[PDB]
Amino acid sequence: HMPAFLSKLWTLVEETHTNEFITWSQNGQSFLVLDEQRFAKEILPKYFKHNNMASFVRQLNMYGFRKVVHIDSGIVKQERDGPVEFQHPYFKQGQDDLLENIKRKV
Amino acid sequence: HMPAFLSKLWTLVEETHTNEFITWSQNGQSFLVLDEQRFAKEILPKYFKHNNMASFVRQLNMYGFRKVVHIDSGIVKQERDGPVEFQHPYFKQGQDDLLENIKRKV
DNA sequence: GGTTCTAGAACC
DNA sequence: GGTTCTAGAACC
Repeated sequence: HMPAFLSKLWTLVEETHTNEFITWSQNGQSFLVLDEQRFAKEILPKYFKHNNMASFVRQLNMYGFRKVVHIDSGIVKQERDGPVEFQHPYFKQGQDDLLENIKRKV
Repeated sequence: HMPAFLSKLWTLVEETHTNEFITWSQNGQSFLVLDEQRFAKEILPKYFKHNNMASFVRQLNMYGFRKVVHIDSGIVKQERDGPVEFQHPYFKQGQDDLLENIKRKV
């Protein structure tokens, strides 16, 4: 049976009504958390038994997800935090059959 | 010369105008972050070159601070996150002479 | 030294 | 398995 974390993550990303906060990236190769602070306080506790981004991120890394790092190539944008993007080779828009390949690290 | 992190942490805690966000606990044995989300976005970047609670906490642990853990002894308070308290034996209200005993772990 | 990303371990 | 707290390592 699919781990709850992955089922819930898929649901979160795929669901349109959460797309202000968490959504597929534009080519469906990763997912975005667009408003980390409101995602954590308003969305996480509806799905998990916490409201901590750090605990969500710990689960992402536990299941092999990696952060897509965004650098400041140019002007420093202090006004805007760089959304927050995570990727797994087997977490892909339109490819729910691949989810079974994702494994918890221990 | 005192590490910038410790100088800035002392300043943050001691300064009255930041006390909505970060302040001594009531017996001066620890410090409190009362509004983690606004502390991180409004206060951290005035002092450090980031606005991430996780990066602040990493520095706390790097210098030997530990979280004072708060358990739900009774009713679950989902509406209210449990402020956030950190302690170091040598970080103490009215005892700035002790700060020199705090050491970075590597 | 400071910041970021990820993971080990304890606790649940 | 999930959540929390802390630390190793890479990058700056």
